[PDB]
Amino acid sequence: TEPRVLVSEVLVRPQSGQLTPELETQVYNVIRTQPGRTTTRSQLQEDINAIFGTGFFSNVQASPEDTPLGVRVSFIVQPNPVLSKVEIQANPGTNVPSVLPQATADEIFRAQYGKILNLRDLQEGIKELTKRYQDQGYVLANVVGAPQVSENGVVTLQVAEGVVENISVRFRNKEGQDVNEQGQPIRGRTQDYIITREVELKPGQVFNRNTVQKDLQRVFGTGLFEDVNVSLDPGTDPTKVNVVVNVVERSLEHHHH
Repeated sequence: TEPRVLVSEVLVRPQSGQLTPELETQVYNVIRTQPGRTTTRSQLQEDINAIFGTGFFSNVQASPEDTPLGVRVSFIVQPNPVLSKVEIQANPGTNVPSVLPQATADEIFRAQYGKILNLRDLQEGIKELTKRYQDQGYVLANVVGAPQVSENGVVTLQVAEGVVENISVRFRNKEGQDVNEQGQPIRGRTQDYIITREVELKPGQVFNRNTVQKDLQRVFGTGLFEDVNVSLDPGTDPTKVNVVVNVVERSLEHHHH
């Protein structure tokens, strides 16, 4: 149980600078603190979050001051700067450049340029971005952390694109298992090299499922296996991935059909 108090007045102020009439309105749309209604700290916290959630602010505060008619609650808000540009920072810190053209950030975010940074609109664009990656089969591609915002108005998106750390080969049976029905570990009559030399993917490249599927087709093209697929594990470095090429060796019966 926490104290409940009657609200006297509500005001909305800039923390610093001035506050456009439009932002002021944004704040009054989403708050529920109201002259004549009681509030508690919890309800003020809910209003602060509603304010953040509009997307236009970098800090938000509620300062209440006691008066004979009740508390006068001031929401003190700091608007976001205007968006100069959205910068994409690929595969940090690794020498792997973006697998993506540089006109991409600007292609996606520009219609937002020269205006107050709205984290709602930013995220709708990050959504278009991650879709560029996937459309090109970079299926692991992923914005990491939260967007960093400069006084200048420059958003830095970190993107972990799917850098591969290790590739290995694992033999199973048709059933999916890696021990035989007597508990012995399955291993290969085929040397690892016969598989990996058919695979273009290497540690240090960004995982691409179209490229990797072609690799799998090419391993399969050797005639040596019944099944070929790839599976992924998170890396020792968790930004990265480990790739496993899983292979079911061809039975003498399978060669006969």
